Amino acid sequence: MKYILVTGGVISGIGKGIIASSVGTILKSCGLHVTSIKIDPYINIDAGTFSPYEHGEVFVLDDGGEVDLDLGNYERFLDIRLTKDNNLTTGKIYQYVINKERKGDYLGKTVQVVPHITDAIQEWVMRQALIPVDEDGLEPQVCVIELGGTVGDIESMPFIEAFRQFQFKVKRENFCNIHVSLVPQPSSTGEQKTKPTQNSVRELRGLGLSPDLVVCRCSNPLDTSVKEKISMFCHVEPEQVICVHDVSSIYRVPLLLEEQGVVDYFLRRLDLPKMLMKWKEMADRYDRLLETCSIALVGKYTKFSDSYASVIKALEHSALAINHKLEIKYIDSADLEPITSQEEPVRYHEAWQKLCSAHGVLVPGGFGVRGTEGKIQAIAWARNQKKPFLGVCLGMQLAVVEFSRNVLGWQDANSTEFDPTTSHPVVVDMPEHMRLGKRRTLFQTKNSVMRKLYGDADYLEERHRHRFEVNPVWKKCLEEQGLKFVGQDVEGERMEIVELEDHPFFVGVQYHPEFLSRPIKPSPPYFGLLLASVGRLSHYL
Amino acid sequence: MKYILVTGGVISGIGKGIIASSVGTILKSCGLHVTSIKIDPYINIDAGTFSPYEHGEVFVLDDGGEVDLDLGNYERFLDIRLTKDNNLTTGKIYQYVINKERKGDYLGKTVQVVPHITDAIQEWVMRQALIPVDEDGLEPQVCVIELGGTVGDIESMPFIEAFRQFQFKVKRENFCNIHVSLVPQPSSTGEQKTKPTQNSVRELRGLGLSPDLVVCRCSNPLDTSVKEKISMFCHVEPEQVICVHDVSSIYRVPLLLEEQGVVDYFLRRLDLPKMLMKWKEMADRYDRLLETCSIALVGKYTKFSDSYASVIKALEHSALAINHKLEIKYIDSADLEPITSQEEPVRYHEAWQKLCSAHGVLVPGGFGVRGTEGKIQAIAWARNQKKPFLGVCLGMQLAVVEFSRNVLGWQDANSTEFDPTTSHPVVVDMPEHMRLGKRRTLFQTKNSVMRKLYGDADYLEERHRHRFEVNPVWKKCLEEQGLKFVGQDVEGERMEIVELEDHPFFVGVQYHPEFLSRPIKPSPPYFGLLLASVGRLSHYL
Amino acid sequence: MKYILVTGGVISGIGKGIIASSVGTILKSCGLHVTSIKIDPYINIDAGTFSPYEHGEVFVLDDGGEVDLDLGNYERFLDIRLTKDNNLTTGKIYQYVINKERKGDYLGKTVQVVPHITDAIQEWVMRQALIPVDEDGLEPQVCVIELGGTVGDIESMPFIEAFRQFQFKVKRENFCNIHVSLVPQPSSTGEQKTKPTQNSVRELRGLGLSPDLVVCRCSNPLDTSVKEKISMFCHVEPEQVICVHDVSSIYRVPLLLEEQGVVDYFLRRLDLPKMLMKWKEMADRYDRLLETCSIALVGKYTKFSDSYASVIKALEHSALAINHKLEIKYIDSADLEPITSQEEPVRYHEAWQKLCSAHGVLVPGGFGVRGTEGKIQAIAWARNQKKPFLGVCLGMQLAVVEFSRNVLGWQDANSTEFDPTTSHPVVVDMPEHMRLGKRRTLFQTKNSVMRKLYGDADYLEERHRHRFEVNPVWKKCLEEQGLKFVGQDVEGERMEIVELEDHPFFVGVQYHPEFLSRPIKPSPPYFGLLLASVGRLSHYL
Ligand SMILES: Nc1ccn([C@@H]2O[C@H](COP(=O)(O)OP(=O)(O)OP(=O)(O)O)[C@@H](O)[C@H]2O)c(=O)n1
Ligand SMILES: Nc1ccn([C@@H]2O[C@H](COP(=O)(O)OP(=O)(O)OP(=O)(O)O)[C@@H](O)[C@H]2O)c(=O)n1
Ligand SMILES: Nc1ccn([C@@H]2O[C@H](COP(=O)(O)OP(=O)(O)OP(=O)(O)O)[C@@H](O)[C@H]2O)c(=O)n1
Ligand SMILES: Nc1ccn([C@@H]2O[C@H](COP(=O)(O)OP(=O)(O)OP(=O)(O)O)[C@@H](O)[C@H]2O)c(=O)n1
Ligand SMILES: Nc1ccn([C@@H]2O[C@H](COP(=O)(O)OP(=O)(O)OP(=O)(O)O)[C@@H](O)[C@H]2O)c(=O)n1
Ligand SMILES: Nc1ccn([C@@H]2O[C@H](COP(=O)(O)OP(=O)(O)OP(=O)(O)O)[C@@H](O)[C@H]2O)c(=O)n1
Ligand SMILES: [Mg+2]
Ligand SMILES: [Mg+2]
Ligand SMILES: [Mg+2]
Ligand SMILES: [Mg+2]
Ligand SMILES: [Mg+2]
Ligand SMILES: [Mg+2]
Repeated sequence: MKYILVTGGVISGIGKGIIASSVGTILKSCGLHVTSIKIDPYINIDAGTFSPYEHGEVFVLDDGGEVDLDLGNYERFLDIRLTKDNNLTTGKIYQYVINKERKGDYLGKTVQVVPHITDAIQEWVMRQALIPVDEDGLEPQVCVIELGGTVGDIESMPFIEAFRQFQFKVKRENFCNIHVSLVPQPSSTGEQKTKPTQNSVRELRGLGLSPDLVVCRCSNPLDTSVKEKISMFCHVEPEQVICVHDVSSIYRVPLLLEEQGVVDYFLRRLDLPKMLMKWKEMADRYDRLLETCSIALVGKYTKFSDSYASVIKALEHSALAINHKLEIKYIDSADLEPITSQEEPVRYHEAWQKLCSAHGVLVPGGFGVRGTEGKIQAIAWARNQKKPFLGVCLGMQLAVVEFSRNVLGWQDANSTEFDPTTSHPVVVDMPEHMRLGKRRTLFQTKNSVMRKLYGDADYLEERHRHRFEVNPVWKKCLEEQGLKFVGQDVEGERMEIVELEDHPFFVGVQYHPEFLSRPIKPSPPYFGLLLASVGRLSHYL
Repeated sequence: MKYILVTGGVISGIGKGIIASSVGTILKSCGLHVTSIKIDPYINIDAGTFSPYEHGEVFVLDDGGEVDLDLGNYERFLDIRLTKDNNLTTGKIYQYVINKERKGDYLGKTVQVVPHITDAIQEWVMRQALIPVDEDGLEPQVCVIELGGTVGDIESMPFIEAFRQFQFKVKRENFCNIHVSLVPQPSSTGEQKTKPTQNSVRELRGLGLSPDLVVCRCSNPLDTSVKEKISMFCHVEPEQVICVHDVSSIYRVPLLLEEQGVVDYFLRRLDLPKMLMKWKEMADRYDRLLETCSIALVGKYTKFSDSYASVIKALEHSALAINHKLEIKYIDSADLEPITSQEEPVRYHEAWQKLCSAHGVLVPGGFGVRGTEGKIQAIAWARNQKKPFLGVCLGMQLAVVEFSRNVLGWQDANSTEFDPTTSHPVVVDMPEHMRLGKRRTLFQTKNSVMRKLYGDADYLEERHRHRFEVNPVWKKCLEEQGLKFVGQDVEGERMEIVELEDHPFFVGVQYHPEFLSRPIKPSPPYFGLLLASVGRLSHYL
Repeated sequence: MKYILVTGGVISGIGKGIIASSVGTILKSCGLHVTSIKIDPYINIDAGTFSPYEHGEVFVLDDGGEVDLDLGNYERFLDIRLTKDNNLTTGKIYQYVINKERKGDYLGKTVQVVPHITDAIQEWVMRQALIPVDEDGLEPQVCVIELGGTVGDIESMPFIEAFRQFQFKVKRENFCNIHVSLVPQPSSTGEQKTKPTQNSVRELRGLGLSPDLVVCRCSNPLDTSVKEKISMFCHVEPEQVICVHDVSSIYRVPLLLEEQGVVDYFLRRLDLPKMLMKWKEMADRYDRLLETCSIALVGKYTKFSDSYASVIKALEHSALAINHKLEIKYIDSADLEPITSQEEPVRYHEAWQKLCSAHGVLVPGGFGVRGTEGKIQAIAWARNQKKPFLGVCLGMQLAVVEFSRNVLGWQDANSTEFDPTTSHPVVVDMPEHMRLGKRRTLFQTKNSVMRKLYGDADYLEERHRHRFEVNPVWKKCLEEQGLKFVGQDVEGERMEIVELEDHPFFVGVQYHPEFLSRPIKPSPPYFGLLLASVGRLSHYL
């Protein structure tokens, strides 16, 4: 295999994630089988411990591995299936080496950072690079390693010392290093400054890695004088100082790297053996579209953005296929809840007008009681006014709660997550042993609109993250009315898809459809919500 | 509390362990309750994984914590009882923080090196400093922290960043830093060189700690010009550059630090509130004694020295109380074993002449078959020729094997560690649930010489590390002859001391008497071996 | 041209001068035209300001350039003629660039360290490398640059930044770097330590130079484990870690570098196109010779060694051609002076017995009054007792003072350097405009022994450094007796050689014969002193 390391310079927030994803995209565009690793030197073993209010969302892989945002960013740009240990937190390396120590797999010797922690990193990177990450099942040709933190941070030291040794145990024709740096342009004079990137390359070169390529993050483009001054102090030609100026959308970043010849460099620096034309047309569509559509996102985490990162990406990937300029109407369910009337009716009334003015409504997941009755009111409005609706994870469970509350007329109908004491308890904690990762789902009807949206095959494979399901005893009486349990687990144990037959478009799904969305192709539930929202669904079918 | 950090300069092997122990000794000599921490950034959780052939011996604390050599060095110089977590390996800090992460004791936040690993180090140091390490049961006044590795090693970075922050959360009147450096004197010119200690203090000062004291390791003493040149570049007065030249024994190092005023510095730098006169007389005795005694150490690990470090220290502490200049006659049991006659009888014959010329013989512990029949031949010689004998751990088990083999006449008598298939199996694996750490032992007779050596109290408290004991069924017939089981577990379950009544001095003990030896006072079994070896035991009693 | 840089690691005093001279010698031995530069970042323009009591001697080139010791060391090992600006003090570079600034040769721009001082260094090195330093008059193939100070010293920064840029403006096949490091072996454990050379290569690699070769200075040889540990951290193969252990004489150092394949490395690393057999035989002669000869060196600077460095080298180069193991009997002229009898006659009497027991006597140069009458007493003894004598510079002037004082009977005869007030003033300040550098000398007789020693050609070319000469008015009457002015300036203006015809060997020369001495061939005056001292001169002629 060939390996590319991406390292960070002056600060974090220079965009290593979009550069590593773009390097993966331009290499994928050559017909190479690319793979990726995210190294991120925090102590957490996996993302399942993270608070979604604080860190942003938790991504889910086919394994049921709960992982950081940036592996979803790799799956979206590279079009691949990743594995739980292509995320390489430092806490996993220390736990792995400690377990070998306590078992005596090191034979009574003192176990040490540079001979052993630093060697487990090199073994893990070789091991996780060879696995078949592509849907063809082939062993990959090139691995892109992104290293989190910045050079000279003490958290990065085990990994930079591992890659210092790595570039010799794989020969130099098989290992390459990209350095990303800030190039300031202070408003006091408007001159572009190379001084902090000279220090950053002196530090990386002192730790024993030389940049094969230096990538400069700045607002305006680099001039000729700055590319020559960086070439002098960083020991790279003027042609190997790359510029990443600001652009209208992330889809242009692969195109900057192609037009600056970064692909024509790696196909000689690593002696390696189009998709970007679709990517260029997609980038031009995003810029030129003006006709607009607005979707209500009714969610408790809306005090931060990246708590819904894959959902808003899946909507955006659908909106470009719909050829409409999307607006997210963010709504906090705790404002929409009736109780806001007892503190300030203006915040209640605007949460309602933000919903009522939307072309359609979406209910995303997220555990715990806060704002849950506000989601029941959003669903009740969506069913009563017949504006199009989707619910994912909790959005399905809350749809059967609203239908049982208002259509079956059970005034105390609730899930046993929010209150175990009610009569008619319609949803219950039903362990799989949590239902996590890839699982099969079977269609139990031919009549469903969701069946047509998935391309009319008899089964799905989708990614789950839940423990609560609809009660089999109340399920009997719910299907006597307009609510249809369209899709189920492999011998009918658990409800996976629900649809309302009386309504233009109203559905719930137990899984997360957002993780399987891609820039070239949206996942069917979100594309169905937008097709119904612009009213074109009946023409599309 | 007050804290003193000891940090290492140009190389390891400059003697931080003897400097940190000497700083502890001069502070103990002021009437302060001192305590110590050894930080050692290898990944091993505790010493129980170490091979004794490769790392040297495993030390045992009252807890049954298996720990590194340097906590035994602290117990010997400071005269204290340490706890298993006054050894602070980096693998324990990462396992501690990973366990808090996987439990959710960090509330969904990303867990990170500088905010969290670096803070668990500061919490652990405050927590383990306050515990009552003295036999008076009092909370200590000053903690000496020794940091393993050297400044600028990547393994040291979490700990130097922890102490960078620590010196502010405890105020400056409560934290102090000693730096130990090499001062080369190359034979090409014979001038003393300060250049590598100037770089070492620039690096430590860049990581955010300033030396309060610089200690120079060199062969000859420092001159006035070098103390002034170090004072200029290291920002310490000429009076705070300390010299540690070569000396005849470790007992002089506390005396170098007193005569250079290091105690008169800390009692002002830390605003803190004799034993060294006994230490000075002990150091002069070691130098002036010329009458000599030689002891055979019959042991499988003798291809290295520090595999018996506490045993040879306990013999040396006894030899100064005996007023004789000791010789260790090291013997490999695998050379002494009869089988050497089938490869080269010269190596067999010299192993025998090294034994036969000794004034007494000692059998130390260590698991596995290698050379075990050679120890049976050493014990058989010691019983037959009536030269004085001690066995510790295996040395007791092998003494009852030899006595049952040759006196009871059982030609296949063996332990079930070495062969489970024999008739008359005299020793068996008898779990305590391994018998580890401090335990009580009771005397079952008044007639024993070992009872008189321990000062004629009815019980012992001693440190164990074993799983094999004498069979209760064969024990019955062994005491019909000259072999006496002098001492036992608290209701007679297990045999702890054995003595032979027919012999000038021949004993076995199940515990490790060496860990309770001190420079001022040897532990009784080794003092008994030497008193019998010089023939003075009968006069002493 | 090809360039080799020699850089210093952990301390100064590791022997860069003998390594750079040995690299020059093994390359000279291939038939390459080698040249050398000594860079030495002190502020002095040239050596003429130095006190010979404090810095050691001043060397003289053919130009009359007064230069540091280490260009004499290059002339001796490489067998070449150097030029005044192959010594590259930092004060010359700053004065050169300041003069271009004050003339306006930089066109009104701000003149700066990295664009301009750092570029004048690269221009000076290219300019002084191309000049014909060999006696064949050919342009050299390879330049050895030695850089004084150590890496990370602030004085070295302009030069390490110059060579960082230099390795790209000459292509990599034309520039190469040797790093010299200390490898300590502290007596506390006897293990060899690589840690300070790992830091030194991290620092040099951070300043932007990588070692092509690492040379380790240590007492004992390197083991296999240390060559592998240095190969890991320094990015050079185990075969490019070179060992320079201690040896009996400097003549073995070129042989260490050949047998470790350093010549077989540069002839591939630089793609470049025996003498060492004579060098090996010379090194074996120095070790095996046992028959001994002792020479009195009567000199005011004898409180230090390198104040006579070329004189004692010229004696040693003669002693190996004489096949005798030399002893230097150092004598201070101020002890030998009669006045010592008024403070302590023991120091006077031993200075006399040190002279009287010598096989011959030498009087070296050095301005000012101190001890001058003691030299007159040494010369008076040498003439009266007829032990063989040489005087150089002042030793000629003082010989005519002694001859005029005692043979012409002028009781106040003196030079006007020491007293201008006397009658019969025999030596006077006679400016050439000081007489410095290479000049011609003509023989004025066929009868001289010095003429036979120089190979009986009618003229000499020799190196001068003086301003006082014999008075032409007293010269008339001196040659009426046994004192003969053998050699003179090109039309008889100044006296250059004197000889006494009544004596076994007694001569004065105005020039410094020591600077033209070489290991393979001594200069004639010193070889004449030793041939007369062992009595073999009459057989040799
Ligand atoms: N292919 C990508 C890469 C990044 N992003 C988004 O861009 C933001 C962060 O960009 P990133 O490249 O990861 O830079 P930072 O996170 O700011 O900084 P870092 O280099 O440390 O990752 C996040 O919302 C991330 O989800 C994205 O939408 N698509
Ligand atoms: N001397 C330091 C300082 C910080 N960190 C690491 O820095 C990481 C966070 O990176 P970054 O956000 O770039 O550091 P900040 O201090 O937050 O820098 P900034 O203010 O620019 O955000 C943390 O996980 C922490 O372990 C480190 O290893 N060594
Ligand atoms: N109070 C002490 C301290 C040290 N030693 C012994 O001295 C040797 C090592 O000395 P030490 O001070 O620990 O220096 P090093 O181990 O060589 O190096 P370091 O500073 O890293 O510990 C070991 O045999 C150790 O047991 C001893 O007998 N008594
Ligand atoms: N931070 C420093 C310290 C010293 N020097 C230089 O060091 C040179 C002398 O080198 P060296 O003898 O090796 O330095 P010392 O301080 O004398 O080191 P040592 O004690 O080993 O002799 C001086 O000319 C001085 O300019 C420097 O440039 N920068
Ligand atoms: N070819 C050589 C080289 C050195 N020396 C002598 O060796 C001593 C110093 O050796 P050197 O190699 O120059 O090392 P140092 O001066 O000690 O240190 P440095 O590397 O800084 O020059 C001086 O007396 C010098 O004249 C010599 O006789 N012949
Ligand atoms: N860049 C490095 C190099 C080494 N180490 C640490 O160095 C420790 C051993 O210290 P030391 O013996 O002093 O290092 P050596 O390489 O063995 O140095 P030396 O050759 O002098 O023995 C190891 O545990 C290793 O983790 C480190 O952290 N960072
Ligand atoms: Mg990122
Ligand atoms: Mg500028
Ligand atoms: Mg130690
Ligand atoms: Mg110096
Ligand atoms: Mg030199
Ligand atoms: Mg080591």
